[PDB]
Amino acid sequence: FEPLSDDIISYINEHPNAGWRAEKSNRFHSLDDARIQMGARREEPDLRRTRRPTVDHNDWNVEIPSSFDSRKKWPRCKSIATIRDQSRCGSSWAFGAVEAMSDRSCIQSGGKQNVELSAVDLLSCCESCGLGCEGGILGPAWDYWVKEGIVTGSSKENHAGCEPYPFPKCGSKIYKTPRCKQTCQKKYKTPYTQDKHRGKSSYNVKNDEKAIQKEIMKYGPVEAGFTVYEDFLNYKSGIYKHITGETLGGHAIRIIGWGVENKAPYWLIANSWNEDWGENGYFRIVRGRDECSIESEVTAGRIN
Repeated sequence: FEPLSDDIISYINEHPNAGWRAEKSNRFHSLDDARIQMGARREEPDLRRTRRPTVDHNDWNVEIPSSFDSRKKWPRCKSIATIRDQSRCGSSWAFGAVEAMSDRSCIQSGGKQNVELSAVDLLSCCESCGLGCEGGILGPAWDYWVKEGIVTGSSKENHAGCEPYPFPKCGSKIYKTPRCKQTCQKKYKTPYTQDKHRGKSSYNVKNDEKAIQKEIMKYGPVEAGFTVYEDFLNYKSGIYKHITGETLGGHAIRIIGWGVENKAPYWLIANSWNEDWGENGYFRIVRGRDECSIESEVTAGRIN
């Protein structure tokens, strides 16, 4: 099937037991449109393995609930329910990171901190993280948060904090990574170096369902990567699994919990294509099967 065609949509909607529903995309008009709006690549297996530890929470013998929603456990951390838009910049690697990091800053401090970390700062300033708007790597984003820190910064539309996103929420423009500045916006009086929020640790989470589950419910939303196939471009609702189409590359998102619908287990994930995309900004995807490698590259860290 041609991607984003009436025909691929029809195939999906007539497919027995797809588990999800396709709709004409309101964001992508070509394969090119979507290629630019992603931005994750697997970390080299050895480097990933040797740069930070791998947590499994084996030694924590807790009951895992059949469903969990970070928004429910920590309702007063507003960032958890905040959906961002990456624009036409392949920076989902940075977005996934700063989102979960903002979550955890609130969660792991009992709400004493409540902050929006600047996407542009991580994607512009992190050299070891990859190619900025041309795609990136999860692990080094978190190592960076620890070593260097990330400043405050809202969406373009909000104009808040040190470095708000310089690209607007959804033309044909292809955004080039901005140069790393170490200055805030004129109006934001707190100086850049002071404005740095640092993590105390970063780690891989074992490619293991239970391990990912324990990590989220205790420490908050995690970042993860997955492979996007052509059918994903027309996902609107339901529990995604790959049915047809080939790889378009990798994408990084934020897993905020999980559950089960009509006997089918899923992860609940915030995407970075604004609140009009998918299920009010979120999407669900098969859990426990390593679907599209969603469970392969989970990445996080803590502030204490």
